[PDB]
Amino acid sequence: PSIWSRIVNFGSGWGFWVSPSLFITSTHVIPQSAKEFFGVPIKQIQIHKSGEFCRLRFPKPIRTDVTGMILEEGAPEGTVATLLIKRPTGELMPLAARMGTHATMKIQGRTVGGQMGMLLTGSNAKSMDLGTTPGDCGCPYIYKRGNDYVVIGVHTAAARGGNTVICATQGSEGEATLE
Amino acid sequence: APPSIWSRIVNFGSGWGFWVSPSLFITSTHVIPQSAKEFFGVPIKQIQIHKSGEFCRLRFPKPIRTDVTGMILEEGAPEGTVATLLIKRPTGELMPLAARMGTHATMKIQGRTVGGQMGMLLTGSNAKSMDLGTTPGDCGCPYIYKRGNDYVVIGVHTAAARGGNTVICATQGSE
Repeated sequence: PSIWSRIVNFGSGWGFWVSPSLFITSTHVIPQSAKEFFGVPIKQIQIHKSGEFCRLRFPKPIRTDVTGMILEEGAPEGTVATLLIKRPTGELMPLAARMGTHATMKIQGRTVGGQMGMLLTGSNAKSMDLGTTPGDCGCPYIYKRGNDYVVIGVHTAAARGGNTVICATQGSEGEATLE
Repeated sequence: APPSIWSRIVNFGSGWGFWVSPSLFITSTHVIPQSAKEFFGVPIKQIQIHKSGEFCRLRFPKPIRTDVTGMILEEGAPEGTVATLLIKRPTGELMPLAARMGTHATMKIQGRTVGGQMGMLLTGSNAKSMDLGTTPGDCGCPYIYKRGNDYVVIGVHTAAARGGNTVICATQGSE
């Protein structure tokens, strides 16, 4: 099956099926108060919210047609990852983005954390087919390792110019404390 | 890309074609049905067929697509322009692929000599990819970009290089 089949509507945004039981999305697109997800009661779902990242594990497999997939935390700096954007009009937009350091961004009255990236379309990211839109939150960032696909996070925010984007990852890594 | 631009893209032979005006139809010479005798119900004798490299222009005697207007056609695009390859798939999906346009050149692809304006896909993946790139049978899809407030077509897809993000856009002229 196609990889785009793993990207489904969820709340006000999108979500990605990493496996028949694992489903990742952005936190600010989840329904604020719901009773069930994909026919499963909320109490029977293992839900982990780490910053803007959100993961859902189900007690029984849901999407039995997809296979397991690698979910790393970010990508090496300089990697040209791909954001897979789905629009409600039916279009599929693979947008390339060079990934940089992890960072926080001041947006609205708050701050949003994740790995920073810059789209390769440059200033042309103001166009609708060359950049992101707030409705694309939850769409996945992936890149190819060998002959396999690796998802590193989901779209959560973009800067005022639209060129710089933020990828929500499983969590930030602090430096160790030895002995 | 409004729904009108997408409606101008139609199936044609081995690939796709683009209605520039109600009477003009551009496509790639690679996807032409060679053993045909009628295009859109019109015999071949009545249609002006002009081939510039892999680019193919068809001028019909009577208007065929009366629902479309006339849009601008450019003999290539300025270097560095970020255009959009509008791919339609038989699954019904729409796939706009961003591509940075470069210089005109000629390559040898699968034993065929193909000339045109070269571009590089900004999709992160190689130009030959089912889920993220182009496939055989995507030829004829147009390259579109917005100059000021006019959507213009610079050419049609005719070839994708193996092992890289390079694509060839057949244009009507070198300038």
